[PDB]
Amino acid sequence: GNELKYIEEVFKSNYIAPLGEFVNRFEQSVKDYSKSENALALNSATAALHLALRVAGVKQDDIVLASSFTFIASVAPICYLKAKPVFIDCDETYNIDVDLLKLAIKECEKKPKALILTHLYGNAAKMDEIVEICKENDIVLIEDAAEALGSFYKNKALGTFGEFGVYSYNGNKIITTSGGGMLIGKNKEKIEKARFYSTQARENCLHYEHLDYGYNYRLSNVLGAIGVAQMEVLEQRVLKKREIYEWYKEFLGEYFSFLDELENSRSNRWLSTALINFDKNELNACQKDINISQKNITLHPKISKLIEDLKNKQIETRPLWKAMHTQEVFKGAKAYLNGNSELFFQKGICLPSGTAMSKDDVYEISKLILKSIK
Amino acid sequence: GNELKYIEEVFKSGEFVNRFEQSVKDYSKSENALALNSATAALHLALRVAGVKQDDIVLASSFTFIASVAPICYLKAKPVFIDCDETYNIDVDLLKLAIKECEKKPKALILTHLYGNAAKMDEIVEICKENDIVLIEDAAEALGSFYKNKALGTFGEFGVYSYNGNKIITTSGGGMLIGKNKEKIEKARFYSTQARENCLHYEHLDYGYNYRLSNVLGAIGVAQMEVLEQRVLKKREIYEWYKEFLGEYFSFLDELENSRSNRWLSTALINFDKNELNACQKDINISQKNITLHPKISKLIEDLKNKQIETRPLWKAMHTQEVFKGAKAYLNGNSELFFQKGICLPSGTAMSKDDVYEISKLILKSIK
Repeated sequence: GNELKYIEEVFKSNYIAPLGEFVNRFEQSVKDYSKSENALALNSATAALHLALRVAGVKQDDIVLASSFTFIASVAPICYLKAKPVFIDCDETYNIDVDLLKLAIKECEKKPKALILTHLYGNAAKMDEIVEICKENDIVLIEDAAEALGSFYKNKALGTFGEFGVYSYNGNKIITTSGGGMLIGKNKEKIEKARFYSTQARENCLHYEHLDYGYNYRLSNVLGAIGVAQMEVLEQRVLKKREIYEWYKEFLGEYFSFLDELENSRSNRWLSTALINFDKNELNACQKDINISQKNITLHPKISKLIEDLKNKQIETRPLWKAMHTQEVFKGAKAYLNGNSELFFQKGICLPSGTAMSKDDVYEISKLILKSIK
Repeated sequence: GNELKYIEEVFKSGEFVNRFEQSVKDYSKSENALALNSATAALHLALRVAGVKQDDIVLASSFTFIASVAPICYLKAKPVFIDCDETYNIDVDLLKLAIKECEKKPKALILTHLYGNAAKMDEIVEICKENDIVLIEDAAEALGSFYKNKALGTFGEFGVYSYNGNKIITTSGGGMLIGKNKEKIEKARFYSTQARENCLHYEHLDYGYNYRLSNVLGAIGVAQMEVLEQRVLKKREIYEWYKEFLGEYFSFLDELENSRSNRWLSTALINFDKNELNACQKDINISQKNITLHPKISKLIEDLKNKQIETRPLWKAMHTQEVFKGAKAYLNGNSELFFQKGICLPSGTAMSKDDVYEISKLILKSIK
């Protein structure tokens, strides 16, 4: 990667070059790749979502639809604005279920202002249906594509379907090497309003004049440099991720279920995932609405053992996301369940997916996993 | 400058984020440090861990940068701005008056140490203690500044440091939250990473943010801390050179006795005398206010710009900003006076005595 090279350039030419050179190049690279006409490099994907919600007009007490089977970072922005989240279970793609979504919009006494749709693990959600549903209901679509950069739906890049899209670049570890998020959107004015907010809402004056208040969300040039370096190898990395996914499927497909991506869609498989002792006939066990209360979810015996054994072999595997509708933080919020995300947590396993891995690495891991489940 | 060296190490493989926090603790003597994305984020978390809730009152410096007070808005708390004294910081009497007149007890005070200058800490610390007001020091521009040999930022329950100026887009980024209570600081740390419970899976009792600094920027922060003292000393030299060459027509207000301003940015006042201080005492319901720069200041800025030399007006007080329309502010007329007669001068540490002299020459020619 050109990370070091680019960072050296930042330091060396800082004294003479145009402002935010690499931030500008980072945004352009994302536009070229996604085909979005607007891009804003920010501190994180959470910050991108926060600005999207705000420029979309979300206010305290407004209703915002969201995926239950996701990472809290995708929905916390709803709390920042003191809006109310309504969670929806997922389907066979790991994303928001069409049926449950329609049911929720219908039974909502107050019409939701927007929907934050997560493309979990890089998988595309059923976009044609969801896009239409949001259009027919005057709901702003905000795509949480934090882990879906490189994923496509019918030759269209995830993130370009809604009014706003958000990409992330450095995984979910508590501390990472780099950081940053990119907010993209259809409306130039709205994206530029967000740009305005990302730098403390300064009016164009000789001194500091403020008609509104903003934030400190603008990405730095050093991280923008890393972003350009990462975008340069994105495609190659996505192909490698899918190679890794296909190898796992090849070595474990007998005992684990690897749910297919939508036809005419290309999941970036940013993280390989699989389900043990699973059958599609287990999906949609129920269809009920609830008021959230905390609940633990018991891991399938083979999964907890799998995680433990591979751990003693120095291989890191993890359970899938724990649905928001089971989290204490969202106690009292409305949620629609079909039982799918809890089943996925129960039988799911998240596998090592670093692109530096060779087929042998993926093979040794697969052998250890097979040895553990039998 | 170890930036590249450290960054290179980062790539060859949060080591540096931890080191960055340690370096701040070693420098400031604080027992707790938390590396974040920005100073604004640091202030945000300080206010939250402090217990500030919607509609609570938070006292704050009027003569400051909005980044310092936006956090109050984030929590939907109500700001009460206070004018400054001769240090550029919150005036002691206006602070007491504001406290005496508050409908209810303010939860906290965000005290800015403007341009690195120390505020009257013995008095303010006492005032906050006696009134049970959480003191949060906005030392964004004051890292390296001291009050009676004690580092600014370590007097309040919470302190905040920034590292890369306010250019709309900077090379690096970062902020540091320090504090006296380990538990409060660790709660902030908990919040800075999406409020994750320490479990294999993701469990949440509360919601948090993505405010944690990256390892790359942490490495840069370490490099910056290692040369901070050398920088401060140079900033102070530069300040003295300006006073030496411009002292005749510009006033360079002294730092508090026994204190040490890091003079991160050299500022001066034209045609000014201590006698015009505290000229307009009153409190208002904030309304946007346009303040015309002193003729010579606006001209000075224009002339230097023609010479490719950047200078800027001083901060425009919050009590004159439209965004805070309606909010209360206790004034004495100082921050507005400083705005009309003030100038922020080039303060790069790479500047030699000759460079400052030449810049001073152009200035003297501008004001003739």
